[PDB]
Amino acid sequence: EQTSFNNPEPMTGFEHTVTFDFQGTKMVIPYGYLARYTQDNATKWLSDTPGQDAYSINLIEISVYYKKTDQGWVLEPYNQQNKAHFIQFLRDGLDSVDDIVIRKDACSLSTTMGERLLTYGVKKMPSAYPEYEAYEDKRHIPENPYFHEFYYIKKGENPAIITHRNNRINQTEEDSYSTSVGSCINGFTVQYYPFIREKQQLTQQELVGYHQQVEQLVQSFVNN
Ligand code: NA
Repeated sequence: EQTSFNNPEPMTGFEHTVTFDFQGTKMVIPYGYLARYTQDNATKWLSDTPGQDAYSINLIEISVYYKKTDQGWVLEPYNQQNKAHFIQFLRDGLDSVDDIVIRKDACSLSTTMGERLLTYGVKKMPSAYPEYEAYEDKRHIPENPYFHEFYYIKKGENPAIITHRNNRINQTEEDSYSTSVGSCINGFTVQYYPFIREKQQLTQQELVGYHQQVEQLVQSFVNN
């Protein structure tokens, strides 16, 4: 197989697509979601290669810019309005651009994760979305009064586990929350650390909202 970077810098991110193949299963991705697959300060972008039906891969790593709006947070491909955020990201990773890793594998999220959490002393709490079970870990650590973690677990056809935790361990430090998401969407595994520049505690609505956008996005790639 041969790689090509024949596409221009995007204006919207939707002007071209690239076709990928996971052992026969195709995914067609608007090229603005592929900022890591570029050359020369994001002036040459990955393109379908003549004579090759698809890029045969084991994983795809898309990159999305996340942005606050009046209607929530939204995810964007590279475009002329947000490009400076991607340029910073490509230099040192230090901007509001998240990576989402897509593979094609059988789901291995536990259908009994919540039961396990209960056995560990993590407690169930009310959920804003009935299809998610919510849990809060407030277990006591004498040396770490800041220990605090949340889980939001979805089952169904496309299960997901969202973990949101305070990374602060001392008193001079500030609160610094981070998030992990593991999920299975339409036969794919989709794993990511969203909101990478946010240190503030995020609500269930912010976290589930992001994941709903990711589910729609990944599904749009196999609608083609
Ligand atoms: Na690659």
